Amino acid sequence: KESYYSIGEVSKLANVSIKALRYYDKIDLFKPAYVDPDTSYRYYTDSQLIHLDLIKSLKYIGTPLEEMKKAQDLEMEELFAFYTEQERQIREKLDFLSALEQTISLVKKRMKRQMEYPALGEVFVLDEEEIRIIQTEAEGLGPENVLNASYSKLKKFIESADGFTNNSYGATFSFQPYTSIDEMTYRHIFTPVLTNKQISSITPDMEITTIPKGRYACIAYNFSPEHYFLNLQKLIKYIADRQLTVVSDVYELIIPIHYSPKKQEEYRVEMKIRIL
Amino acid sequence: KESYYSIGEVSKLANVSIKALRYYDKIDLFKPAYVDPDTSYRYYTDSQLIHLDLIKSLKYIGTPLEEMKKAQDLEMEELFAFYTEQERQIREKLDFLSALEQTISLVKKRMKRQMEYPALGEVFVLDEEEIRIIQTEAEGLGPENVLNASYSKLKKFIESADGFTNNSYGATFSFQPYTSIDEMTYRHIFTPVLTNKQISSITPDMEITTIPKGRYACIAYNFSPEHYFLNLQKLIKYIADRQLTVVSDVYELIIPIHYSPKKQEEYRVEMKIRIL
DNA sequence: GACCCTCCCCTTAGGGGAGGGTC
DNA sequence: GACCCTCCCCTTAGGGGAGGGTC
Ligand SMILES: Cc1cc(N)c2ccccc2n1
Ligand SMILES: Cc1cc(N)c2ccccc2n1
Repeated sequence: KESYYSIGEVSKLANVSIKALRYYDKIDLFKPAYVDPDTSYRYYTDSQLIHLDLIKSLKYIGTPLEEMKKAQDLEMEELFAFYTEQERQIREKLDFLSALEQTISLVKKRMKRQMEYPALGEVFVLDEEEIRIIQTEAEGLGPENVLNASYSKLKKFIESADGFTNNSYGATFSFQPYTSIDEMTYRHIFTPVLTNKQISSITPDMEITTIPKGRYACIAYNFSPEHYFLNLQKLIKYIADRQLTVVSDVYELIIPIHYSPKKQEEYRVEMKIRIL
Repeated sequence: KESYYSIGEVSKLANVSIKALRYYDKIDLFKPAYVDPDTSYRYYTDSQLIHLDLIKSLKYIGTPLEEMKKAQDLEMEELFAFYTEQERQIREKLDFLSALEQTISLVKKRMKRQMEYPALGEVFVLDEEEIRIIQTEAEGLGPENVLNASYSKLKKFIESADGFTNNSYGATFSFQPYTSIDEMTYRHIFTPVLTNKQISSITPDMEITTIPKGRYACIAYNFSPEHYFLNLQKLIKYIADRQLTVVSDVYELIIPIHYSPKKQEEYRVEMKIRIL
């Protein structure tokens, strides 16, 4: 009243950066009442300070500045609706996070399983919770020529639903007394889901289906072309010896141990199978 | 296996932009296995595709890329903890929104009151819910020289707690048969709070206190220097006529109607007072 | 001494464009 | 024809810096 405010003065009492203000001047969001054409100084009336209440608030909810310009104009009738807009926008940014917390929280649950694990190369027998998965016909792939490009479509579907990618790759094959590895080929190959959001439009060549709750003879180890077969052998034997009775395929699960493109690639296999 | 992937090829099956990949090459986050020194083409092995699982996932939770570099290196023991990091980070980005939804939702509740309001210039008598506020000693300000710079400290406190600014300015003064306006000066001046988050460190010269639930003779109108006094008059009269009995100060509340720096400034006053 | 000014280079994570050179 | 390349200008909302000119 009866004098102007310098930008310092405004900044201080309005709690807003000098550089901030200058920018708002620049974009024609908030201009000083008067610019000294001699010194180019910016001066501000007490009246206009009120405009900042909005600019501040709108900022704190993080609406864009170009958006604020369209905002300040409209009067209350509409300003309400606008807020109601933000309100919904929030509730969704909020539904999105609430998803993540769950996803991460489960993804974690699954790494712990990997780490805290009885012992390698031996055949543990244990009780497992069910695991939801997306499957597909193997169309004659084997461990010899399987290839993670082979997973692309499943991945496209998972990532659209989970936003995470599967951090394990699976296949299944019939339990036989296999005498070689070239003897074996996969039946239907698969990857775990984490989310219950619909797969947007599932084609009839994926299959949503599960690895069921039940008793599993399973062996787990780090990968090497050689050990792969030999550990499988341990398994076949373990059953035959104990005269156990299988009721599924063998489920095989490849998991990376690090994603560093610098250390030499290292994978952890798990091969499970259901028995009574 | 036994051939490379072109960037197109990778992009398609990994569902990631060609431009995206090129960038990851540029930052040394994800390099092609091999660059043709003749054509500068980028070629990729099937092996390395696995690195994208992380890069993709990490992206979807929106960790920075420079941060991803530090991530891929560490092995599971730590990768867990890292996630546990994100987990907490989310829960807070989430506590922040959950605040907003509430804040906006109440801020809205209060605009509706403004709009849906019985009638202007007349004296309505009504029942009011309590309103929490921050007060301060008026130190001799009147409607004549009051000035919204006068509000700066309260605002600094509110904005630190609510993140919104008060979109109304208040004062109180003693109920007298005032014969002029120069006769009047404010007692303790104030602004509404919306949040229950502590004011970080409140100085002993603010006061958290309320406008209490109770019966209010109140009049509301658009502002003009002139009407201000005259509407107040209506009020004093209304009481005196009905022989009512006041139990508070008059509470006065200035609210902007638009924040457009283009339309001429327009404010809505409300003056309330408590009676039995 | 304290305050304000106008350039000017920078920070994410790429998208959209030329304009060649190869599939 | 289809695919890939390397510059190059751009998008938020300013912060941090010169290097003058005024308080
Ligand atoms: C990515 C991947 C997935 C498999 N299931 C696999 C099996 C045997 C050997 C190499 C393999 N690679
Ligand atoms: C910002 C503001 C706040 C008030 N309470 C007020 C009172 C009378 C006249 C002008 C005023 N301006």
